[PDB]
Amino acid sequence: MKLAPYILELLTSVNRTNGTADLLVPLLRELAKGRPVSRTTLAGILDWPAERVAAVLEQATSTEYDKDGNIIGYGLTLRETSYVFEIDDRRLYAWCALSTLIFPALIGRTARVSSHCAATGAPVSLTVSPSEIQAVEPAGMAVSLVLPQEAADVRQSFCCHVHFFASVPTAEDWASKHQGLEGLAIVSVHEAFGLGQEFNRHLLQTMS
Ligand SMILES: [Br-]
Ligand SMILES: [Hg+2]
Repeated sequence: MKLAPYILELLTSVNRTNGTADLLVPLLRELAKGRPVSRTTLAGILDWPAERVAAVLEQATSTEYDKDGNIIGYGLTLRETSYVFEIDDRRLYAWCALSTLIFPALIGRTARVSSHCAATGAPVSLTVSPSEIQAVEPAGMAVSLVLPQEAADVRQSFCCHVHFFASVPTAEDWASKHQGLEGLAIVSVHEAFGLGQEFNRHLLQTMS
């Protein structure tokens, strides 16, 4: 299918203000270590004042913090979700299906991803590298997409509708009982991975 409007609206969304793109990649690489990330640690990596770092993060309303005020969730998260995302010996989680497909290229590591079909509850898993996916089980795995909304919180308007399914038929059956959700579409995990690749290329083509 035609992916340009998905890529465009997703890109538009992360350019909240200048900073997000350039903050996003180091933050993900820190979260991938499996521990909470301090605002000062980010500042060291970015060479920004911590208050600039906070100014970027305050625009991102779904950012998760722990009891110590450290960052534990931003696309990748230490707080349990349906999308398990393991790097090395650390279990991490992700906000949605497409996240799991995108973030391995950004952090430069292969991830072991596992979830459950949102229609049937069947387990699903794959290995996601910066350049390819492997071990897709079951092989006909599918992904739901919706159109992101620009000024909406990305987690509540996009991530919460973007799931893994055991198969395209299963997913399409499920989709026929959702309506009004703008841009709802079912694709194979391969097409979603390709989507994530175009997204990343565009997003990286515009950092410092
Ligand atoms: Br188009
Ligand atoms: Hg997402």
